[PDB]
Amino acid sequence: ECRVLSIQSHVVRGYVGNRAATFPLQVLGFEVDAVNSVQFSNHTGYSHWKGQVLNSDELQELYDGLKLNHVNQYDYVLTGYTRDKSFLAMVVDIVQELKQQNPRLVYVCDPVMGDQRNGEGAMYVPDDLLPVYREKVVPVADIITPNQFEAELLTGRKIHSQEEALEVMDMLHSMGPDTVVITSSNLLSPRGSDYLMALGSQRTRGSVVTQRIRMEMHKVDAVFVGTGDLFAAMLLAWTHKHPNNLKVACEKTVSAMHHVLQRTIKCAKAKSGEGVKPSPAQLELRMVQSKKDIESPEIVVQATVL
Amino acid sequence: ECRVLSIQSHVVRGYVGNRAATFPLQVLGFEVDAVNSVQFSNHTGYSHWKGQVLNSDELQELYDGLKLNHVNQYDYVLTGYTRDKSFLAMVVDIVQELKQQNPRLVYVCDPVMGDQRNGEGAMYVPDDLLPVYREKVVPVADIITPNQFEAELLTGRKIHSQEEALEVMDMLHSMGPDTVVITSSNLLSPRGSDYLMALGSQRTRAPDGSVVTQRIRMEMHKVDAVFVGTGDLFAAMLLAWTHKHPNNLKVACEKTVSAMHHVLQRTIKCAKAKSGEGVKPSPAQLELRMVQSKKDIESPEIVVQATVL
Repeated sequence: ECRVLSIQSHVVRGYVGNRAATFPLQVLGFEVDAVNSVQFSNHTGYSHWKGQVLNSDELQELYDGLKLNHVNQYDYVLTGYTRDKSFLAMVVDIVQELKQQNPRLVYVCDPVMGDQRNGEGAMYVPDDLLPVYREKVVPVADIITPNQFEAELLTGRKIHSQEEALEVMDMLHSMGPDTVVITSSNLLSPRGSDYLMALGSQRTRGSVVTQRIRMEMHKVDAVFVGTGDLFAAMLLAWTHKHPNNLKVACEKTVSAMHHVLQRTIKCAKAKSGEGVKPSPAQLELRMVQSKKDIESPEIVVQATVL
Repeated sequence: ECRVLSIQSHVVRGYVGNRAATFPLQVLGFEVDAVNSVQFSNHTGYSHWKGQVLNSDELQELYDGLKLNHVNQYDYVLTGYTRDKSFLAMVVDIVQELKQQNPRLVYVCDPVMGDQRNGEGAMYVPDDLLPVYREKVVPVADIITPNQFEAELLTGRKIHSQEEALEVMDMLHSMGPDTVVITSSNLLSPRGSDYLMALGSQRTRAPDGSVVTQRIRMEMHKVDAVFVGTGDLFAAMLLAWTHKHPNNLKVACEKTVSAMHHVLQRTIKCAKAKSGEGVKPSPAQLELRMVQSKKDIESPEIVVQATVL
């Protein structure tokens, strides 16, 4: 039995934050405890949204409830989008304390910054969260999934090539996490300009061996919300099943991603009128219908070892 | 695609309310939209619990959000434990508006009253709720799943035998719902004292004005332990199986109750193993083994037969 504490947004309709992470982890066999950092009607890709936010004091009370009952034993912690630095600082305190009674606990973190759509009713992540991610979060995180933009902010460097990316990833390793994945970048894939390139690095174990990989997936003709949340949740699951093989973990995670996205776009175009661009409501991830692909994804991508 | 609006409690750890209802419906293939009426660390069966509650205004804000985006189209609405009358009344306004939008919408309601353990940090359900359930909720509900106590309160009549239970179910049908399932009762089952007896009734009105009523009885062997969230899990699976078997309450209930049996057997086996020999499992150890029961929820092997009355 593996127990995950996931602290992310909750939307009534659709998939983002905890909605995008819970179902996948459950069908894969993980026990998921979900703290909903906010509760909104839907994500920010729609024209309207309403809801309420949970403050750091409220998050503390919920955790204390678990502590008072002596049920605060976790194997994993999972976090993502946050637009509140005080909330984030509270998350760090909770993780450190959890790692105290279980030094084997793995903290998976997606350090979201910028203007990514989300389920917390925000248009942007405050610039002041950067120092908190750099100095408090990353140092205690074991697996991080920054996109290029985020990897550059965290290291103060700019990536202009594949070589600089590996250097940036090494710096991230020195900051703390043994597994780093740059989920997307603007690096032109040598396979074509329509493929999105992803890079992965894993320090295993006197000399620590580093396993580096690169992957490429063809872009999809649409804008989706919650894909970063789904990606991190499935990577958690597969790295747990393949602890020393980042290659297989990523191939399964990226393949699953492909199956869900393809089914989603196909359904969206079928529900929209002819020659009409699908709306955000029509583009919600087809989560429930992709159950089998999530459980056992047909491999459609091959990672090359660098 | 069948879309369900489920308005129930949320707990960080464990299974009760929306936590007990969501996963099962999703694995059965339903699109579940979940409004969390509260958010607590765990259910009220533990010695401690902390959390926040939503008032009726906050429920209205969330629904207005769906309405403003024109995505307030549902096939089902599902509610359970509710501790405040204002919230319950708001739920009724929502159901009525959605039924205007879709006349085929089915409202599944578990009218929890009394002192049932919950995820809403309540010790008891206020009496001021009974009037609302009788006059506002039940009349717009299509499927209701009260226990014996709740059926008696709703109709104002006590049940002393199987026959009276059927009369009470007929009274509930007259109040509104075409499908009524009394989930548990204090009635002595033919099979033996170690069996739990549940009764179901589905009323269908024919074109010529005649009425056909399917009445069934089900007996499940008891499990010696106190579980929480079983009523929520029951209502959610009943919703899925009646959808697949719209005119066959017998098959819908056999599948639902059978799935319950598989989930509870796996749960009690794991609880006893964790507590050790001679020690009674604690509420933390008795949390439903939801995730591990995926296959049994998806296609439960039939272990109980409904007797047609």
